[PDB]
Amino acid sequence: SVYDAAAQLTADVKKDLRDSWKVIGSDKKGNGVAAMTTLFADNQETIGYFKRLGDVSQGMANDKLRGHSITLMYALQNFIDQLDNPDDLVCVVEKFAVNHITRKISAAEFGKINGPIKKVLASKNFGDKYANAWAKLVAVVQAAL
Amino acid sequence: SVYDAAAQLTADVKKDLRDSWKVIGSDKKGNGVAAMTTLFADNQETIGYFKRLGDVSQGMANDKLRGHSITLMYALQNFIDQLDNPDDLVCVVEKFAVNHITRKISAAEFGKINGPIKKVLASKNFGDKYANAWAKLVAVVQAAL
Ligand code: HEM
Ligand code: HEM
Repeated sequence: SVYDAAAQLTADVKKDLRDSWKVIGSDKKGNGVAAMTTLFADNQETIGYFKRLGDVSQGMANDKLRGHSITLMYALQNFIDQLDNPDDLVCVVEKFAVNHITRKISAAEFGKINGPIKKVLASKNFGDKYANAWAKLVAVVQAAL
Repeated sequence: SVYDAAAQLTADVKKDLRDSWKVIGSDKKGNGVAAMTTLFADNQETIGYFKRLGDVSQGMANDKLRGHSITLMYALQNFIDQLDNPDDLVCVVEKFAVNHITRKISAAEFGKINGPIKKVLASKNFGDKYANAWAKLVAVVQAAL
């Protein structure tokens, strides 16, 4: 359950999420687009869910993809800001899940974002310990789908 | 259209938006809920769009309403952060409008949020000058609906 998954965010996990976000979240447009382009490159099967975005290979030059990418980063910002209060983190995660559930995005499908995040982190010199921390946060969302 | 509305965001308007957000955005949960409960109190008919939230009379204590309220504030955070680049502001505003268009929320209906925002600003001692600035930001979104 989402309530049990949120309890998995231990002290050190929260600290690593914050320290890495301080860097990653500093360039929401660049890192957001990088995450999406990587998702579409490593998992082409997901492109179907984003038909409204148009030609996703244009990257930064595609206004719709750019708008979506920047916006995606503010959801992560939201999650990070709620780490201090589990009750708030949970209500924000379930709120976030509503539209993804409507789109029939499964926990397994959502988990495909882990790869892209790990690569963005690595490009900023954040290794496996950080990727694992982020996978735990993604797991809270997966529990709500 | 959205670009033209964005043109009404002059240097002084952006300055007042940023200065007031520095305060309003510092308590997203508190001010987000205040805005929503004020919307429901002054325009009860808008509750028709929020059946999923349940008993909105519970206010802050309602987890779904609290989740939505906090999340609403990150959309404004996004807008404020993109003020210095019209190209990014416009793509984020058009991205934001998509789900609201699907919900059949007209520009006139969306405009009902102006009163609640004006009241939230006044609670922090930000007068008409600031309320007018925010109405102009809301107008940019209205142009996309
Ligand atoms: C870290 C992971 C992710 C974050 C933070 C995220 C964030 C968001 C946000 C904030 C929105 C806009 C609000 C909404 O409509 O719900 C959105 C839209 C969307 N998301 Fe997610 N998302 C993530 C991963 C995914 C994945 C893995 C998929 C599909 C495999 C997905 C598919 C969608 C779709 C199709 C839209 C609508 C795109 C459009 O037409 O503009 N998301 N997401
Ligand atoms: C400055 C004003 C507003 C902001 C920043 C805002 C922000 C948001 C955000 C970020 C979401 C979540 C993503 C999505 O599903 O689109 C959302 C959802 C929603 N918004 Fe807006 N919104 C605003 C005003 C309004 C107004 C005035 C209405 C209707 C009178 C409205 C009705 C909705 C509804 C029904 C949802 C889904 C609620 C749920 O079931 O969780 N919004 N809005």
